[PDB]
Amino acid sequence: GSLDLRARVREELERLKREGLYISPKVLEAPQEPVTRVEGREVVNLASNNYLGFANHPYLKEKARQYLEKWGAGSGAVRTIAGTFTYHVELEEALARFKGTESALVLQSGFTANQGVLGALLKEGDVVFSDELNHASIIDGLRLTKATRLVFRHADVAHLEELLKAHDTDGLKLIVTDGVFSMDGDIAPLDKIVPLAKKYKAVVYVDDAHGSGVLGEKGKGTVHHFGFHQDPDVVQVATLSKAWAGIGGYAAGARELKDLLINKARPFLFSTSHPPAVVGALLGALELIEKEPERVERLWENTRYFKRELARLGYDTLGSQTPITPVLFGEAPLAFEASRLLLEEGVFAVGIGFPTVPRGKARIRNIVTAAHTKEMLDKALEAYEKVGKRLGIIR
Amino acid sequence: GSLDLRARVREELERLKREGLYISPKVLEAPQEPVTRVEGREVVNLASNNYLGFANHPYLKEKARQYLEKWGAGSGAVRTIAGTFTYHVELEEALARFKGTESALVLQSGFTANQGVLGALLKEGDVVFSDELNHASIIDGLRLTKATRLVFRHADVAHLEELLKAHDTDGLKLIVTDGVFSMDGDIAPLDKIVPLAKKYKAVVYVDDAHGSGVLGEKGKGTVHHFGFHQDPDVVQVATLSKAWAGIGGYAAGARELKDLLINKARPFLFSTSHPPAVVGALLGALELIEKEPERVERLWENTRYFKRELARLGYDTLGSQTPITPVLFGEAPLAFEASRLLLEEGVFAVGIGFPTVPRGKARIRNIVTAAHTKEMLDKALEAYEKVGKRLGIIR
Ligand SMILES: *Cc1c(COP(=O)(O)O)cnc(C)c1O
Ligand SMILES: *Cc1c(COP(=O)(O)O)cnc(C)c1O
Ligand code: NA
Repeated sequence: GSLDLRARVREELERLKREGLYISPKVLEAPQEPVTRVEGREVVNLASNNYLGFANHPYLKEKARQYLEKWGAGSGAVRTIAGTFTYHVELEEALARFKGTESALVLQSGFTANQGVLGALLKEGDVVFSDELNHASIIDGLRLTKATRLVFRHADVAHLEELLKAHDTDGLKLIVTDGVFSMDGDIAPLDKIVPLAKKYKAVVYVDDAHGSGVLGEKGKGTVHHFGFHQDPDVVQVATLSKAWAGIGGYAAGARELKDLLINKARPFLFSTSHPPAVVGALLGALELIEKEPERVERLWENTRYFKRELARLGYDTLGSQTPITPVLFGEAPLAFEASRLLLEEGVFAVGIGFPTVPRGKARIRNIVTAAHTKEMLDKALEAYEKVGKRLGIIR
Repeated sequence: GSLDLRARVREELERLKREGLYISPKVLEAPQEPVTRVEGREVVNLASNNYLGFANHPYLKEKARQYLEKWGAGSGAVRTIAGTFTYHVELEEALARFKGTESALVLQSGFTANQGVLGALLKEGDVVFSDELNHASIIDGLRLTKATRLVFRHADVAHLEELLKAHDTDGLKLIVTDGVFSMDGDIAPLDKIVPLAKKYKAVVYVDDAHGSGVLGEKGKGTVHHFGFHQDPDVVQVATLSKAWAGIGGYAAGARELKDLLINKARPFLFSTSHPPAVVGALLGALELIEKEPERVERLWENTRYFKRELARLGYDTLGSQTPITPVLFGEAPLAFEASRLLLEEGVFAVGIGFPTVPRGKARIRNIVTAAHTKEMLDKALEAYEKVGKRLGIIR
């Protein structure tokens, strides 16, 4: 007796509801901005990755307008056939210059960039050392390779060295980590990891989705912040969808790497290139961060202020260091309930559970941005005070 | 003694050059249109997926402009956190209505839509029956599941029935096929596959990247063309990047499938939603095909005109039933030589040979579009005449 479509779907949704993991996302009814509309109310938004306030900045929109009008709505092909236009190259040139790498290649997302670059680089016999809290896109990248996969305890460089001591290969050794961990907000210890990689002849792969536009001067990233951006055995991959407020992912490094990716990255070979309006906006984003580098200063001013007041109220921010400021709730239902209560106070910050974070490590991610005002952050803090007291998790 | 980054890149590029697989994409210098510029020359373009001539259409661009101005450059989040806006819902409503399915969900790409839907649906114990010529994105979707994978010979429903007789499960049986196969331009025999699925209590999964906007009334797709659009045990996945001339993929079907994907599809959970200008253009595309359904008629008129003159000259178009028009050259060298010679005549089309198709089945892939004129197709045909005569494959 084989299952029909509705019966498999129904069983899975029922399983998710019993495990307390089932979700009902909200619809935003105004632009992506530090205050927006949810369910018909003005809310302070701490749920987005809009770090630099670019998502609705008029300068990105004007550059997007220009490219849209001139080139059109769609590329109409994959990059390697008839999908590469002058505007793709212009962006790869500007991005390489910004990153201070020899080359940059843009892929259709951060999610697919991880599949493309890890797929292109890795072969049977290779050994990968993954931080246990690596983003899900990296797990999927690695599962499509025939590399041996090992996991080191989160940011635990003593444990990484033990595995480097114990697991040799004539092939590639790849140490893979988020630059900034999506849901934890802490920074990979590259100052220790990169030297450790040179000691054991390993290459380091940094997924810098939450470091790009955040860490380093003018937000050039985690690798740049630790000063390794010219190291040939360091490979950077990052989304253009967070601080840079568009879509796409990039890979940065030697021109030889770019050429291997153009030839081997499956998402690059088999998926349409990005359209004019998206590339125009990203060109605008790189121009704007050059004109207004004070946006990164402002982001970090708001962060230290907001993170300090949350700690002061008695909340566990998991040793987050970046504008990502998590509040642990443990069980997913408490995370959802806290979120619902915050929304009652006009504060939008979304409870997160398994898949996206571990079982019993459910949390609300708060992401502070350059465009938040003190008034907005104080409204959010006041709501975290009231909701925290009502739930008995603080004073 | 392990390999450094430069050494692995160098070895892979060297391998690709020796095996004749190394590629150097061309850069297009004008918009995606039936005539464009490549390498400083005007060409009749038969290399794009721009089936309805939407990629640079002023109606899609004006709708994109309107959404960009109103909503901005970026969504700034994944759909399940703070990335769903009014405009995503507007598109999923109009798309479901257009397809005549209960539900429609947009994902980051056609490529990732296959990973999301196959991942959400499939579990250990399930049995998948794949057409052997299924697109690469389906392979990657299936490799991330624990389903038992079986391959039936291309379009061979006798062979499918043998495997259906031999392999039962208490779980899901999923028959997976392209709707239109990229390489020979043939249509999945759904009129035989779907009855065969009802006989063995299987669900059918159709990747309709090359059927969406092409087959069915107003290009509602292969499944609609065979009349199975309201069947809950038929699941559609398709790119919005080809006929619809933007980016993204959709999943269309049963109302509860959407909700399972929102909760479980990894590409949906872990990749940023698409921005205003992309969604605005796709809204425009669906409105435009409603106002000008004669564009689908024109697409098919141009196809029959192009195929008729090739048959008359003595070329073999491999039984293609779609605007995808392969011209057999046999040996890969002769297919690449013909392609280069067509470009010399100002005609841009894609040579394909071994690896990508079998030994002795090399061809030039042409895609005819609604926006090609008789003048453009006559230029292409005249070049096929000259090149064919010079190579001694025709009179
Ligand atoms: C957000 C994120 C991605 C995916 O970026 P998209 O462009 O949204 O696919 C990948 N890796 C990490 C660590 C991320 O945080
Ligand atoms: C084009 C295509 C895809 C991928 O669509 P993208 O949106 O370009 O990623 C997937 N499957 C098939 C069969 C295709 O033809
Ligand atoms: Na207070």
